[PDB]
Amino acid sequence: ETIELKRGSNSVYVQYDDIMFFESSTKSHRLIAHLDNRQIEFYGNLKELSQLDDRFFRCHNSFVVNRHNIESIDSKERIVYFKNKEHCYASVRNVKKI
Repeated sequence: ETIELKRGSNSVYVQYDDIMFFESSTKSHRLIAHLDNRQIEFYGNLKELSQLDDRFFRCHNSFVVNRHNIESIDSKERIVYFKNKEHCYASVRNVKKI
């Protein structure tokens, strides 16, 4: 369950469940892997990442979440909470499918 996060000159290798979620941001050309203790930018695409494993799920245009690290979901406000206290958002379309 190892994923290579290509950073540029170097890669970081982490386990699937080290990842809370992946984020696309308009402020970077790189995606952001939200790990338990820090964020790491890397080159990738959300669609491909969602296909690596059933636990990964595209819940928003900007986010692919790791279901194994979800603590709770507020379906009304569409907020997804992770074990490390980070959150992301879910679209109306996908919130109930997470």
